[PDB]
This record gives sequence, C-alpha cells and structure tokens, in this order.
Amino acid sequence: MEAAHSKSTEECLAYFGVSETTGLTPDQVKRHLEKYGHNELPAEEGKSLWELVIEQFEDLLVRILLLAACISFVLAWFEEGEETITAFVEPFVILLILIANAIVGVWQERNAENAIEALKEYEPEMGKVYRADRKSVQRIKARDIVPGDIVEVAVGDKVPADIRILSIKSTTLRVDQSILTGESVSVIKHTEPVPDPRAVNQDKKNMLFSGTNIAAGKALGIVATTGVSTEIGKIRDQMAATEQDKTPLQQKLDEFGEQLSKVISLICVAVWLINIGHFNDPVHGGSWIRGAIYYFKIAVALAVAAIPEGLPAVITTCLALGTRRMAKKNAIVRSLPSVETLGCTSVICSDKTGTLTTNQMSVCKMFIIDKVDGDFCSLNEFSITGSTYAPEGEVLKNDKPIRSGQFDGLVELATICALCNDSSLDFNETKGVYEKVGEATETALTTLVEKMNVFNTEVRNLSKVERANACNSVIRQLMKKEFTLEFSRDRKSMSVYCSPAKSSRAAVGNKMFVKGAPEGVIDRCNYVRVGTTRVPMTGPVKEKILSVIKEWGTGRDTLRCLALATRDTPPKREEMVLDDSSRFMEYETDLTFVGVVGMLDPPRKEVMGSIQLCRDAGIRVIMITGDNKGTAIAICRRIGIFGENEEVADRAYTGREFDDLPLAEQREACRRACCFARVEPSHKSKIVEYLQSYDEITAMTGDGVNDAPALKKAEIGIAMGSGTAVAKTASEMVLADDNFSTIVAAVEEGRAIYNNMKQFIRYLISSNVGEVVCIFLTAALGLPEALIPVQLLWVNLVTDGLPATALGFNPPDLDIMDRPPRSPKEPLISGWLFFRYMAIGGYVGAATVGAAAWWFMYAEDGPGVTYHQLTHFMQCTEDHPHFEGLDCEIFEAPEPMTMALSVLVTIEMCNALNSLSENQSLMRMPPWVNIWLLGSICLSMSLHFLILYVDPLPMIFKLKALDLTQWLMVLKISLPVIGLDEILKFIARNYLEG
Ligand SMILES: C/C=C(/C)C(=O)O[C@H]1C(C)=C2[C@H]([C@@H]1OC(=O)CCCCCCC)[C@@](C)(OC(C)=O)C[C@H](OC(=O)CCC)[C@@]1(O)[C@H]2OC(=O)[C@@]1(C)O
Ligand SMILES: Nc1ncnc2c1ncn2[C@@H]1O[C@H](COP(=O)(O)O)[C@H]2OC3(O[C@H]21)C([N+](=O)[O-])=CC([N+](=O)[O-])C=C3[N+](=O)[O-]
Ligand code: BEF
Ligand SMILES: [Mg+2]
Ligand code: NA
Repeated sequence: MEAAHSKSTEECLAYFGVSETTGLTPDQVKRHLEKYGHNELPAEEGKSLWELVIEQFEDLLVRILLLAACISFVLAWFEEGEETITAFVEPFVILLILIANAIVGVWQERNAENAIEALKEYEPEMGKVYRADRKSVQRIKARDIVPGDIVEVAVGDKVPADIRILSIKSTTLRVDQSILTGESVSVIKHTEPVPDPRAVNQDKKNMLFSGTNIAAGKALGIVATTGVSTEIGKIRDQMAATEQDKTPLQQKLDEFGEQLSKVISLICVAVWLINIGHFNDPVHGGSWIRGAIYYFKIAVALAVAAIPEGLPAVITTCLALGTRRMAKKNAIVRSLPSVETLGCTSVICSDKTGTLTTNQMSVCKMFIIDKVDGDFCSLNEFSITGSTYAPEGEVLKNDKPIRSGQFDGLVELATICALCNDSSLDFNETKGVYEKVGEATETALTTLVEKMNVFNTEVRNLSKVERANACNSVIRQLMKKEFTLEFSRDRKSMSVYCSPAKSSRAAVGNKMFVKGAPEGVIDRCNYVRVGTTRVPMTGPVKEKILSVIKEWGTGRDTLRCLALATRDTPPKREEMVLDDSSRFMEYETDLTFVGVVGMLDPPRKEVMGSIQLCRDAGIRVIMITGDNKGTAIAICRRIGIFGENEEVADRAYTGREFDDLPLAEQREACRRACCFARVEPSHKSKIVEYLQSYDEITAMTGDGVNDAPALKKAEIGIAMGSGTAVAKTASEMVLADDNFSTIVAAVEEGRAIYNNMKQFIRYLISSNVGEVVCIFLTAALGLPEALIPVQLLWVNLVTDGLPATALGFNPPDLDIMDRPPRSPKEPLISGWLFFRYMAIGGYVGAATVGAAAWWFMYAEDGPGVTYHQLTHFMQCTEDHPHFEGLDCEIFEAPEPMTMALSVLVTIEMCNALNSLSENQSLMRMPPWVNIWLLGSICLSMSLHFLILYVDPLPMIFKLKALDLTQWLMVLKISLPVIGLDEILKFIARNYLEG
C-alpha cells in the first residue's frame, strides 16, 4: 500500500483487512506472500568468469593480433627445411601473449564484490510481528514479512520494512534515518496522516522505513510495502538502472584501435597497389602455392609493429602499484582504472551526514555560573575536543586543559548528563568502534561525561569496552534512579527522580535531574547554582544565560543546546501522578539552573584543509545532502565551502527550490551553487549528471543508501569505510580510514599517474610508428625484412616495456596540485607532437632499414651488393647472372636484422630519455632526474647482449653479435635522435606555446 502515509490508520488496516490486535491470520500471510513475494531484493548477478573471457577477445587490437597469428601459423608448415626449426615459435608466442594480456584483463575485473549480496548486510535479519497464530509477538525472518503485517519495534531495532505507524507505546518515538534521508538528528514520529501525497521521506512523519533504526521508544505499525517497493528498494533499482561509460583513457585507447585498424588495412592495400608489376614480368613459379606468400609475411609484421603488445602489462603494473600506494593511505581502490581517472577530477560532490561529518552528536561547548553579584553575572565557559563517541578528548577553558572535577558546577553538570539519560555508549568489538546505544543526543552526553571524568576515575589501565562507561558508571552508583518522566513535545524537557544510594551522601535527600530545550527549562528555574550554593534567578542572571544560549544556537555556532537543571526539593513520590506526561512539566518547576551544553553533528577534522587544497587544484567541492538547509549551510560555513558571513543567495538550494528552476537554470545552478539540501537520491544523481554534461569529471562522496545512485553515476565514487553496504559496492574507492583528506592525496596520486601514463603511452605508441615505417619502407623498396615479429615483440614487451614503466615513476611536478584538472577530451598526441612523432617515426623507419641495407652494401665484412640487387633479392636464384657474386641465401643473414634491431633498441633508449618531459630539454631536465629510467635502460641493454650471446636466443631471434665496430655505426645512426627531438622541443618552447 504505497501512499499509506497520506491515509489514516484505520484506512490502512481496512485496506489490508487486518486486525490491529491480532495481526494477519496464517491464511492471509500465505495469500499476501503469494501476491507480494518475500521482503528481499533479487540477487544482482551478471557476466560470469567466462563471459569476461568472451568480451576479452572482443578488443579490435586482439582480434587483429589473433587474425594475424592464424596467418603466421599457416606460414609455419609452409617452410621448407632451412628455417622450419622455429617456424611455429612465432605463431605461438603471438598467441601466448594474447593469452597473457587476456588474463591480464580478467584479473582486473574478476576481483569485484556483489552489490545485492552486500545489501543483505544492511537488510534486517529478523523482525517482530503479531500474527493471529499466537498472542505473543513473534520474531521471524525479516524476509517472511508481508504488507499488512502488524509489526512491533523498540529502541535499538532496525526497522524491517516500510511501515505505517499505528500507535506509539512510549511517550514519544524518535528515529534515526541518517542512512536513508541523511538527517543528522533522530526524527520524532507520529500517527496522524500526512496529507500531501508528494511528501518526501523527511516529511513522512507517520512512517517507519526499512533499514533505519529506533533511537528511542516503542511503536506498533502495519507494513505498507516490502521488497523492491521499500524506499531502499527503489533506491537500489535507481542504482541498478544507472549507466557508466568507459574510462576516458579507455575510450582513447579504443578510438586509437578503431583508427589503427583503418590504417593497417589502408597500408595493406596501399602496398598491395604497388604490386601490379607481378602481372608483367614474363615468368611463372607458383599459382596457388607461392604466388602470395611473401605478402602475408609482412602483413603480419605490420600488425605486430603497429600494436603495443606490452601496453596492457605496463598499464596494469602502473595502476596496481598505484592502488598499492593508495592502500597505504587506507584508501581501498576497487577499480584500478579510477586510480588514474581521479587525476582529472574537476568537481567533488559530497554528502554531508556521515561523510563530511562524523554523524556522531558531540558536545563541544558547555557552561556553568562562575559568579553572581547583583546585576553582575559571569559564566565559566568550556569547550570540548573530539568529534566522535569515543571517550577521547579533553575539556578546555580558554584553550587550555583543566580537570573538570575542580569545578563543583561541572561535577553536577556531569551528574545530570549521566543520570537524566536513557541511552549509553558501547564498544563494538567487531567493527572495532564505539557505538551509541539509544539516542544520539543522549549518547553525546554519555561520552561527555567520560571525557570530563569528574572523579578522576582511573581509566588508563582499561580496555576499550570498559573505558566506555567507567565514569558514567561511577556516577550511577552515587544515586539510585527511582523513576523518570520521559520527554513530551509540550514541555520539551525530560527528568529523572533519584534518591541517595551510597552511605556517603545519604543526607542529601531526593533530587530531580532535568534537561531540555533552554527556554522552557530556564523559565521554570527559580534558582541558579553557583558552585555548590544557590542564589535566586534574577533578570540580569537570566539575560546573561539566555544571551549566551542565543550565541550558540546561531551564528558561527548553530549548536543544539540543552539546559541542565535540578530540583533541590522534589515532591514526594506519593503526591505525584506518573501515568500522564501532561502533569510532568509542573513537577519540573522551581528548579535550580545548573548549566548548558552545546552539541552538533561535527565535520571531520581533515575536511577544511582538504577543501582548501582542492580550491588550489581548481577542483570544486559541492555539498549534496538530504538534511535540512540550516544545518547543511552551517557545516558549509564551518568547513570553508561558504564564508562565515557570506550571503548564500543563489549558492544554496533545497530540493524544492531546485525543482522550481527551469532545466536551463537548474543546469546552470550546478555550476554556481555549492550546497544542495533536502534533496533526494535522484536529486543527487541528477546534479552529478548536470556536471558531467559540462564534460566535468565528477567524484561523489557518500555513506548512506541515499548516496548510492550518485556514487555509481560518478566517474569516481568514494565511500566512507564506516558507511553502508550499498554505498560501498557502488564505489571505485573506499576510505576504510574515513579520512576525507585521503581524497586530495588520491587526486594528487592520480595526477602524477596520468602524466606518467600519458608519457609512456606516447613512448610506446611512438616506436610503433617507426616500426611500421621500417616495415613499410622495406615492403615498398622491395628490400628484405630488416625486422621480424619475433624481434618486434621482444622489444615491444621487454626492451621498451621496462623503460616505459620507469617513466611511470617520473617524478611529478612541484606544482602538480597548483593547476586545474586537464580536460578529459584532451588527446594524447596531436598538433606539434603529432608531427614530432611523425618525424621521429620516419627517422626510425629510415634508420632501421638503412642500417640493414648498409650492412648489405657498405659493411667492410658484408656483401657490397648494389641497391638494385637488394630491391630484387627475390629473383636472386633464377636470374643468377644479374646477381653474379655470392650465395642467394645471404638475404636471410642475421647481421642485417641485428644491425636494424640494435639501432631500434638504441633509438628507443634514446627516445625513453626524450620522453621524461614532453617539451623540456634534457639540458633543463637531466636524465638522472629519474634514476629508475637509467636503470631500466641498463637492464634493457643487458637483455640485449643477452639475446646476442646465449645461443638459444640468437638462434630463434635470427640474430648475430655485432662487431665492436658495427655498434659504433648503430650509435652514429641512433644517438642523433636525441638531437632531432631536442630541436623539435626547442621549437615548441620558443616559437610555440609549448
Ligand atoms: C601505431 C603506429 C602507426 C604508424 C599508426 O598507423 O598510428 C596512427 C594512429 C592510429 C594515430 C596516429 C598515427 O597516424 C599517423 O602517423 C598518420 C599516418 C602515417 C602512416 C604512414 C605509414 C608509413 C598517432 C599514433 O601518431 C603520431 C605519429 O602522431 C597519434 C594519435 O595516437 C595517440 O595519441 C595514442 C592514443 C592511445 C592518434 O592520432 C592515432 O589515431 C587517433 O585517433 C589518435 C588521436 O589516437
Ligand atoms: N518537532 C518537534 N516537536 C517537539 N519537540 C522537538 C521537535 N523538534 C525538536 N524538538 C526538541 O528540541 C530540541 C532541539 O532544539 P534546540 O537545540 O534548537 O534548542 C531537541 O532536543 C531533544 O528533542 C528535541 C532531543 N532530540 O533527540 O532531538 C533529545 C532529548 N533527550 O531526551 O535527550 C531532549 C530534547 N529536548 O529538547 O529536551
Ligand atoms: F547524508 Be546526507 F548528508 F544526505
Ligand atoms: Mg549521509
Ligand atoms: Na562510480
């Protein structure tokens, strides 16, 4: 029964045809289960461990690198006895690499959690219902609950389903709905209907929502909805219905392939066009047996040299190391991609309650009377440190620590806090954290008492569990609580009646300890306590008290204040009637005022500095909360989002004012406003959507169910370690630490990561261009193969893969976080740089092929074959006279390729150094600036002389150790590349905005 909030209590019973006294009959239960299904969320499952392998080989590059491996495989057996010794090595290694990078991607996906399986960690286990079955309440599986059921809930219980309240048993019912609505203060519920059908959760004051918990009281209600129809059920669907795009870097890597593929097939044809000459030379030798063998031997060499076979490894390795570093900050990164994406973050949307704040009522201010002298009244004001329920913090006076016990007024304040209180504090030994037990407001008082420790109780030698009630416990033994007059809306105060317990102060007689909203309590005070004695309440005194009360309840404070008072001479229990709260106020009269406490849902310590760092990095921080505006804004001020006295004219909006804005204005609002209060889950997602529409990489920070939609939608979702399950599964990152400032570090990390990735991506793709030129040139000049895939792979995976990683360790700039985020659309290579790699590439194809042909024409120990006898090395056998001189198999010599490869390797090493900086000269930015790179070079070159000496290698790689003189040539051919780039860089810096 949706809309049950607008219907009356009888209308809801009628609607389900159930009795409030007995509850559904087992027959009805069976019928409702039939018509409504169990109270749970369907298991969210998709893409098994095998479905990934499927989409794994969907990568265009892979398919091409695979479609090529098939060709190379056919060309393995078609090899006569001369090189059929390693004829199957190539077609295999190519595949072996397709398998490696295959599981490389699966490893970066398999490691994922389950959303719905985590949601059950939030979905209540059991529930309490009354069914015709038995008179007594029955605890059952919360999943077996059905609409129409009569449910009972009491303090500490987790509401099991969306429930229409029928009758409140306690004097009042307070409910903590922060996980769903984001409200920082428990909610006082009622049973009257809520007229407006368009009412939002924060307005449904006669409803109880599944997942929330009871802060105080006992109530009976009727289930309105269950399963996916519950408020949290809806939000879980919103979450499942949100789409996410690929990583901008991934979209960039895909487009690259989409284009690379068009180029490959474009070159395969461009070179094919230069083969019409076969249909002219009067000669035959292989129709459908060899009349197209040499073609597919290069076609594969093209696909191998055009693809950076080692990019996935370098990328995964870089990301993984990044994630490891993040972990050291207690930042658990779920998705490796977001590791880098975090660097382009331009906006950080952030939830308030539990995310920006601790969501743990904390008393940070209190005061008692110092002295009274006629019209003169001074107050002892103190502040308290600590923003959680942990009994950790100190009481200060004028910014300096003091012993509360040395103040008689404080001893009493603490005593009222410990006794006029129905809640307590606890240490969850499981979650390893202090939790409230009962009302947040009352627990704040409990931890206040533990901090004050007025009796200097020994607590250093205690365990976390015992430490939670040591002081409170000491005070609970001084007085015996006879009865308590629970809180009521009219009076707006609460009190307990106590009698002396110990035989130390049995002459003090019965006392009444009161607490409540300031005004009422004070107006009922005839006396004021000064230390241990008492003076009458006078105007001057009252005015001074209220004025300070006013200061805290507004302005820079905007704290929640409670006054603490005690009735020195309370009525006798006999002359009192305790079954009606309408009489309570009168018993809580003629009171002696003792003090006041100021409390609030505190911002996490590291937030203010965090936001200041973001501003310097050109990153906006927007608050998106479900809580009311007054509080939303008060925190914005306290953390730097708004100035202490700034006029939040058009910069703060409620979920409604927002809606009253036309989409245009709405959209614009997301770029101006920094605070959105009384918003709903979809409002958060919408806001995030607007931002992204402006091409802004947005992050979202949250803890509650109400944050899940926006967290998933965000390029980078960030969840608090102490937040809900849904929120954590919808995030790529989790601050198990709850330290909001780890975000700024993660961003910094991400920026250093992005720059380094850009650099090594460029490096690898760069040599790929030159490699393709070398293959092209040879396939064009008719010249023999200077480089073969067996060599291209080793270099693309090892020789270069190593320096590329060392570039991932490129030190970040000194102002890495003193500049704005770079655009997502920003291309990695274009404009000048496109030309630079265009030239470097060309220089490589020419150098490698030229180094080969050089050995084939000028090597003092090589054939002096003419350029013509090289371009026509094929017809060497038949037309032997034209090539009268040596052996026709010299065109398969390792020296030429080794010459070409050794030039390639050396050029890349040189290009590695050129890649340390996009436009900075090796003069301005020394090579040793990155020691790791220098190492990767020595290690790459060693892995080279290794491939030229260890027999098993030079054999399969078709190589042969070069002369100590041939190297001198490789050097002369290679080194200059440093000069070429040094020049291209120079042009960019000076005669360009480089
Ligand atoms: C891997 C090797 C090669 C040679 C390749 O075909 O790369 C092209 C290509 C697909 C792009 C180009 C290459 O295009 C050319 O070099 C022009 C044609 C001349 C070839 C003639 C044959 C002798 C990149 C490599 O080259 C230069 C030299 O500037 C730069 C850049 O790529 C990147 O920024 C990498 C993205 C991960 C891309 O223009 C890119 O296409 C895009 O959409 C981009 C935006 O991606
Ligand atoms: N709609 C309401 N109807 C009646 N009382 C309300 C309402 N809203 C808030 N209150 C009471 O007004 C206070 C906020 O107003 P300031 O700080 O600005 O002066 C609130 O403090 C406590 O109940 C609240 C409370 N609590 O959880 O919210 C718990 C209490 N307790 O048992 O410990 C006591 C409250 N109290 O007021 O005494
Ligand atoms: F929990 Be919030 F601030 F929406
Ligand atoms: Mg929240
Ligand atoms: Na996300």
